Amino acid sequence: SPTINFINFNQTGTCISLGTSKGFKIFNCEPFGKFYSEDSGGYAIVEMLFSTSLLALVGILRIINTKKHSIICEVTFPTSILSVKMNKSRLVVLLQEQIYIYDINTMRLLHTIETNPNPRGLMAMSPSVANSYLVYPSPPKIKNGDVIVFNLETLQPTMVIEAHKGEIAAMAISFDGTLMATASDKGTIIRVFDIETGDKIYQFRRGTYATRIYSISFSEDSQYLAVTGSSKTVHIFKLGHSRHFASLKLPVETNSHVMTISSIGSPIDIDTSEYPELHEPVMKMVPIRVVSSDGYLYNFVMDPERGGDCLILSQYSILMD
Amino acid sequence: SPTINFINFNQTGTCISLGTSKGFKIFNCEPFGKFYSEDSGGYAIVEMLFSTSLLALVGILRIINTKKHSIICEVTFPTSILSVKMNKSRLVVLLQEQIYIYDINTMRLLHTIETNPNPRGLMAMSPSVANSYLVYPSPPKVIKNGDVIVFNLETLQPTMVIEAHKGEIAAMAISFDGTLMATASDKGTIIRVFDIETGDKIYQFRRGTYATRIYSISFSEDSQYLAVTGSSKTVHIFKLGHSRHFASLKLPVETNSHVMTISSIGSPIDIDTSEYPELHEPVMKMVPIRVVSSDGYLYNFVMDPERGGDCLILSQYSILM
Amino acid sequence: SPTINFINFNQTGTCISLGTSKGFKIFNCEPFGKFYSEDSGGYAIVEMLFSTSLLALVGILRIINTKKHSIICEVTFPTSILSVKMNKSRLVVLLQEQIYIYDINTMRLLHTIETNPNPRGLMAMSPSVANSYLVYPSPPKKNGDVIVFNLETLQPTMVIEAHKGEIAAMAISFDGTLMATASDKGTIIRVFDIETGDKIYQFRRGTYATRIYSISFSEDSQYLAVTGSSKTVHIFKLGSRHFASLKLPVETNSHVMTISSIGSPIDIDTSEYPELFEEPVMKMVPIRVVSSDGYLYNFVMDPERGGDCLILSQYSILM
Repeated sequence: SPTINFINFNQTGTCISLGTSKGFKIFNCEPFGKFYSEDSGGYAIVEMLFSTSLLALVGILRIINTKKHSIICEVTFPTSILSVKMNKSRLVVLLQEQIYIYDINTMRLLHTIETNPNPRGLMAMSPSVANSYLVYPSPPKIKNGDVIVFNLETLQPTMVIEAHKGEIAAMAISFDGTLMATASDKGTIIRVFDIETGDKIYQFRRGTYATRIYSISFSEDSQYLAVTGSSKTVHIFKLGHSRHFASLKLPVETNSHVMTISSIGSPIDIDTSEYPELHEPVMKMVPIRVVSSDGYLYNFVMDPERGGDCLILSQYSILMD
Repeated sequence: SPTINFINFNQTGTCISLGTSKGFKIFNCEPFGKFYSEDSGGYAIVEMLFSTSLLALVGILRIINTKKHSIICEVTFPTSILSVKMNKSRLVVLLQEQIYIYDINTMRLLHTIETNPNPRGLMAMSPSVANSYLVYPSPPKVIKNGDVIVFNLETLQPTMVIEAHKGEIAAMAISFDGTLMATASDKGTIIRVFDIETGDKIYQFRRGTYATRIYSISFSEDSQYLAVTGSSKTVHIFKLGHSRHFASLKLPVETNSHVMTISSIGSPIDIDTSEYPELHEPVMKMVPIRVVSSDGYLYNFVMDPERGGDCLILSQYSILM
Repeated sequence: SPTINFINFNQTGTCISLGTSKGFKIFNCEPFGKFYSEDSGGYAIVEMLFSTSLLALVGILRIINTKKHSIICEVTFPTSILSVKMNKSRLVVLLQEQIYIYDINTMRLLHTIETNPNPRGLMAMSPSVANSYLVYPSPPKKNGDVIVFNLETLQPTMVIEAHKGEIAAMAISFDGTLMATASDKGTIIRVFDIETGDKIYQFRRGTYATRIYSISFSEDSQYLAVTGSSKTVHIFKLGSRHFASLKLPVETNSHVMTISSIGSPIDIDTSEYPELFEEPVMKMVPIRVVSSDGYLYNFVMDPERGGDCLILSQYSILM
C-alpha cells in the first residue's frame, strides 16, 4: 500500500481527489468508482474543479485536462507551493509568503499579494463567482489572528477581521461565499463571521482540552459545519440557529494518528426496514463521508432532529479497491 | 530665476526644502536663512527629516548628510520614484504600483506592498513612532473607487480598510501624532477626516462652491486646524476643535493663478498690535501661517482663533533671492 | 508512523528528545514545535544538554552538533550502551558492568568505575556543576546500596543503604542537594540528603503492585513526580499521602511507557479553553507527560488545592 499525501473532495462534495507517492487517483461518491488514475510519481497537491476534467498537480504547478490527456500549462514558482484552490473564475496559488491569483480562463497573471509568512498554507476560497471572495491569515511581522478578507472579483481587500487572539489554525467558506468559520491553534473555540459585514454570527466550543484541528467544511446548503481533529472524532455544528449538535466516532481499530477530512451531503431517503435505527419505512438521513489518511472511507447518517452519535453504515478502501 | 519643481516643509513645519532644475536649497522659517544649497543638477524630490541633517534626493534615490557632506547610501528602483516620506523610524519610497519600506537606521529593506496603480503618488505618513501608520489608496483594477489601505509600519501588517470616498482620492494627510487622517476626492468638494484607530469619520467639511483641484492637505502641530490649498488661488482653514471653512487665505491679486501652493500652520505666537492695526491690547496671540507657492514666494498670514475670517498678510519674501 | 525507540526531556524539562527507528526529532514544550529532525536511521539513545546544540547518538556512541551539522567524535564500547546523562562539566556512559566518565569539553577519559551488573541501566546525575555528583546502585555479587560518586574529584563520597530490595528508579534534584529512590515493589519513596545521607522524606504510592518507572524533581525541587505502569502519575510535595494525581485519558494505548517533568509555574488563559476549566489568568504549575505512543500531554495543578489535575492539551509527536 503506497503512502498517500493528499485527500480532498471537490467543491461540491460529490467526488474524491487523492495523491499517492506513486501517482494520483480520482474517485466518485454515490455510484462509487475510479474515474481516473495515473502512475507518474509523488504528488503533493491534487485539486479539481466542479468535475469538468480540470486538475492541478503539484509534485512532492501543472494543470492537466484528464479527458483530453493534454497539458494546458505549467507554472513555476521560486518557493514550494503550500495550497491551491479553484473556482470556475479564478486560480489561486499560495506560497509561504506570497499569494498568486490567476484567471482560470485566460490563465494570465492578475494579482500578487505579499503576506506575512504562513508555514501552514492556510486558505479559504468562495467557490461561487457571484460572491468570489478570498481570505488568508495576517500574522504580525495581540494581533495574531487577523484575517484579510480579499475580494477576487475586483482584486482589492474588503475588510480586516480580528478573528482570534492566537494563530489561526483552519478556515473555510460556505458554498455561496456568505459565511466564514475560523479556529485558533488551540481548537477550543469555533467562530463564524459574516464576510459581508464582518460581525461574528456564531461561536462554537469544540472539545474540552486544546487539541489540533485538521480541516473545517460547510455543508452545500450551509446548514451544518464539520470539524475534524486529533481526537479521532468528528463534530458537527448546526448553523440553523455552543456544544456540537452531533458527533462522529470512528471505529476503535482506526489508528489515532490519521488525518481526517469530511463533507456533508444533501439529505436523501434511506430504508429503515433494512437498518434498525432504533418506524416509518423511509426517513431522510443526512449523509456524511469521512476519509482518513490511512486510506479508508466511512459513511455515516445524521438525524437533523435527534442528532447525537451517528450510526455508521459502510466502509471502503480508497487504496486498492 | 531657475524653475522649481518641488517644495515641502519638514515634519514639524519649521524648515523649507526646495528643488530647482539646477540644484536644491534648504531654508528656515522664524529666523529666516539659507542653511544649505548645492548646484548639482535637477532635483524632483527633496525631503528632510526633523532637521538632523538627513535628506532624500531624487534626480530629475540618494540619501545625503548635509553636515558631513557624505553619502549614507544609494538605492535604485526599476521605475521613477513618485513620493518619499520619513519619520524617525521608517523610510517609505513609492513607485506607481509598488511601495518600499525601509528602516531609517539600518537602511535594510523591511517590506514591499503591491498596490493598484497610483499615478498621482499619494500617501500620508505619521511622523511619530508611537502611532507609525502609512495610508495609501487602493482603487479597483480594470462605486468603491476611493478605498484607502491603513498600513501599520511598526508590525508591517495592514490594520483596516477605509471606504473613504466614492471617487478617486486626491490628497491625504496624517496629523503629527498619527491619530487622524484626512482625505480629499478628485472633485475637492468634500473633505473627510477619519480617526485611524477606530475608523469612524469624525468631521466632514465642504470646500468652496464649485468643484476644483486640491494640491495638498496638512494638519496643525496640535491638530487644531487643517489647511487645504486649491486651484482657485485660495487657501482654506478648517477648525478641528469641534462644515464651512473657518478662515480663508486670499493671496495678493497680482499673483499668477497657475501656481502650486502648499501651506503650514504654526503654534500661536505673540504679535504687537501697535505696529499692526488689526482692527486693542498691545499684544495678542495670532496663529502664523506660511504659504509658499511654486512661483517662488513665501507669504505670512495671521488668524485670530476666535474671530477667524479673512486673514491679514504681514510680509512677503522671495525664495531664490 | 515509524516506531520510536527513545523519549526523554532535557535537563530543564523544556524540550523533548525523541529518536525513532528512522531518525530522531527535537521538540519544545511551551511553544510546541519541531526544532530539528534527521531521517538518518535507527537511534537508541538521543540525549541533549541544556539546549546548546549538543547531542549524543546511540545506534539501535557519536556526539554531534546540530547547528554546525558536524561530528565532534565517535567512541566505541565493548558492550551495548544502556544510559547516557550529561551536565555542563562531565559526560558519563553506563554499560552493563562498567561506568565511563568523560570530560565534556576535552573528550579525554577521566575515570572508569567497575560496578556490579546493572541490567536496568540505572544511574542519576546532578545537572549543576556546583555539586556535580553521580549516584548508581551497588547490588551484591544489602541490595539497595547507592554509591554517591563525586565527579568533581573522581572519588566516591559515601554509601547509602537506601532500600532493602532492588532499586527501581533514582533521580537527583537540579541543585544536586537531594536524591530520591524507589524500591522494586514501588510502594515507598525515599529522599536522601546527598551531603550527609540522612533520610528526609518518605512517600506512599502504588496501593497494588504497580512498578515505578521514572522519578523526577521540579526545578525548585518543590515537587516530585513518579510515573508507573498504572497509567496514573503521582505528585509529592517536598514542603506520606500524594499531593496530586494525573489520569491519562482512557482512550490512549495502554502498551506505553510514560515519563514526566514539572516546570516553573506559568499563567494560562481561561478564554482559550471554554469547555474545561470554566480571573482571566491563574498561576498553575505545568506538568508535561510524554508516552511512547507518540503523544505529549500537558497538565496543570493548583498549588494549594492539588487533587486530580486537568489536561489542557494533547499534541501529537511524529507529526
